[PDB]
Amino acid sequence: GDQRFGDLVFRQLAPNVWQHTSYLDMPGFGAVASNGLIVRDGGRVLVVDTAWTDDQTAQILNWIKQEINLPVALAVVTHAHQDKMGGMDALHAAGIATYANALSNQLAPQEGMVAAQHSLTFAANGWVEPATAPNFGPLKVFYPGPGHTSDNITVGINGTDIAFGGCLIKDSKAKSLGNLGDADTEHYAASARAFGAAFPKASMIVMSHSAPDSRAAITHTARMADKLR
Ligand SMILES: COc1cc(C)cc2oc(=O)cc(CP(=O)(O)O)c12
Ligand SMILES: [Zn+2]
Ligand SMILES: [Zn+2]
Repeated sequence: GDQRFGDLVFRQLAPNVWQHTSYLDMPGFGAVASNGLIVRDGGRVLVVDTAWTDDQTAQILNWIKQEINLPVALAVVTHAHQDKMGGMDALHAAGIATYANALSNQLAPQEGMVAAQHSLTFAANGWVEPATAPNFGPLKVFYPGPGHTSDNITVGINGTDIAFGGCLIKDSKAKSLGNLGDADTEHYAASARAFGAAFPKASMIVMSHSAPDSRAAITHTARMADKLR
């Protein structure tokens, strides 16, 4: 299932969909894995999230060149923290168009991130305003409300059973919601449930820090979040 490629790991989840995994030795927390996605849409490739670093993100592009060998049309990043946005410069060096929540781009400088080139905005119900996500193919971008951070966004893959929760969603056996230092404790539970309701047919839930799981990842994350209120 897992393919080791240098210091990174890649796993095919479905036809046209792979999970990328990178690791950073965070002092006091061990070597933390972070997951994103790679999607083939016809003759082009779409990326969800960078790796932790520019060098690791360049390695993602190298793997894409070896295993898919099609241009990367765009990347979308799911919030302004290092595990999701730390490799923005590598995407720009490669000529890839980059997208993030407008709020992520506003927060990026003070968070130590490089902003994406383009800003997504969202309707009151959470769905991306379509003009701000042009040519996204099967990617369906949804802002579920504040949770892990105020700017966290999520992505479904049309034509598959897959939806991606980023750092908002933890697996069905997770012991806690992890670092809540930037989190919205009042709204987390509703935001997790809003993600599940936005993608009701997704039976494979992908997330930043655990392997793909069933929808019990959503119910368990929300149930743990109920206790924050
Ligand atoms: C940004 O990421 C992290 C940073 C640091 C310094 C420690 C961490 O320790 C963990 O065990 C999990 C993460 C990922 P998270 O902040 O939950 O998105 C992590
Ligand atoms: Zn974060
Ligand atoms: Zn994370």
